[PDB]
Formats: sequence, C-alpha cells, structure tokens
Amino acid sequence: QYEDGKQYTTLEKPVAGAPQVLEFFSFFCPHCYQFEEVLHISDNVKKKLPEGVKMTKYHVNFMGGDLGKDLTQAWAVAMALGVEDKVTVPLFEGVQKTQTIRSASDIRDVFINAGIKGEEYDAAWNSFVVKSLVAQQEKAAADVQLRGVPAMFVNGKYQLNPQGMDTSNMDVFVQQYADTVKYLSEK
Ligand SMILES: CCN(CCn1cccn1)C(=O)Cc1ccc(Oc2ccc(C#N)c(C)c2)cc1
Repeated sequence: QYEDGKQYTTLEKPVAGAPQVLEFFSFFCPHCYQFEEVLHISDNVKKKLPEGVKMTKYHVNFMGGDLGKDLTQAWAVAMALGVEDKVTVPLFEGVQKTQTIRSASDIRDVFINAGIKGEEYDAAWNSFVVKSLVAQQEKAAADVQLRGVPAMFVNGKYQLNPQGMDTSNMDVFVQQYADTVKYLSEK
C-alpha cells in the first residue's frame, strides 16, 4: 500500500546525520504558501508523529532573486529568536499576497511589526549563530541536491512525492501526506 515511487522516492546516496524530518520551503513558493495557510501540512504531520520526534524546516536561496538570500538569513534569525510562528504568515503574505516585501528593509519591518525589537533583529542578523544557521540550511539543500520546493525528507533517505498522492481533495491529500511521513519515520 506504501510502495516506493508512489508516495515517496528514495535517495541514491543518503545523507548521514540528517534530521529525522526536514522541510524545505521558500516564501516565494506558491505551493509552500498553501502548505502553510490552507493545508497546514507541518502541524498535521507533527500530529501523526511519535511525540518524541523533532521536525526541522529550512528556507532556500534559489527562488526570488537576491531576496531569496535575504529571506534565508531572515529565517535564520527567526529560528535563532524562536519567532517562526510570529513571522511566517506576514512574510508569506508580504511576499506573495501584497508583494510589499521587496528589500531587506521590508523583511525587517515585518519582524518589527511582529514584536521583535529593531536592534535585536539587527544584532541577530549579524550574529555568528545566524551565520552558522545560514550555512546549515545551504548545506542541507546541497546534501540532497535540492532542485525545488516544497520538499520533505525523512532520515535523509526518503523524499515525499505529493504528486503521486491524491490531490483532488485538500483534506484527503493532507491525511495521505501526514500518514506517509509517519510510515517513513517508522522505517
Ligand atoms: C517540487 C515541485 N513543485 C514546484 C513546481 N510545481 C510543480 C507543480 C506546480 N508547481 C511543487 O509544487 C510540488 C507539488 C506539491 C504539492 C502538490 O499537490 C497539491 C498542492 C496544493 C494543494 C492544495 N490546496 C493540493 C490539494 C495538492 C503538487 C505538486
């Protein structure tokens, strides 16, 4: 019922030490926007996972021109301050809905409006921790030879394949997605 090539793919040369469940997204990615706002893929996947399992989510550089790099660093700041849940929706909307995010200054305005003090954003932005998080996200994408988003990898061996699942019903799709990750995490 869970055959290889249908719900998932397998990496030709796995990545040792990868997180158990790794999501790659871009704030420019049309389907990543749905995955956040309409499907809630991350929340629904976490719900089907054993309670002692961490999920990791990384931003990618290769969409959005120069802004893709700035958003990857801003996402690193978000991870460093632990404010992902305060900035995810206004970044998605500013980039894709209203298209009001066109510079690094615009990203910063989102964080300030979300309650992060301007000076603390800047200090995080220029910190060694954020430098290292940026490196981590880029290495993770290179390690799996990531070509596009959204993507989810399980134990650095298995790559989810949403296009082999049933996509005519949003809620059936999300259930098949979350159930496929639980299966794969059990491998
Ligand atoms: C990595 C490739 N990639 C980018 C380029 N690309 C491919 C097709 C369109 N763009 C993806 O987007 C991959 C993809 C993801 C999901 C998915 O299925 C659904 C999406 C939204 C909803 C809703 N709401 C439903 C119900 C299903 C289909 C495909």
